Amino acid sequence: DKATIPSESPFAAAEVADGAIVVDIAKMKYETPELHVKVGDTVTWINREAMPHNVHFVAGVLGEAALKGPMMKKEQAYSLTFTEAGTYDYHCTPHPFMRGKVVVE
Ligand SMILES: [Cu+2]
Repeated sequence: DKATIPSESPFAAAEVADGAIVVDIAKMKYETPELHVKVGDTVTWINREAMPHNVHFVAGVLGEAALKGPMMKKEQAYSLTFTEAGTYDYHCTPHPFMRGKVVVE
């Protein structure tokens, strides 16, 4: 698989690690819709609004199966550690017009 999941459950925004590469979600948008990180980096999305959101990668892009992350409520977070270079598109399952990508280099 090209990503590791540190926590299968969402966790509190206060529990996000110190060296965290944060993407905020607010106003029905991923605030950094094109993020560039390097191999081995953990990206953490934090939902800043009351409407629940997640990140969903379809099958074949991070692994054989789709990775449909858990719904994050307000001030909850979810992390993915990327282990292989490439461009990984994602969207929000209930809100497919919300789209972003992680370019791992
Ligand atoms: Cu959403």
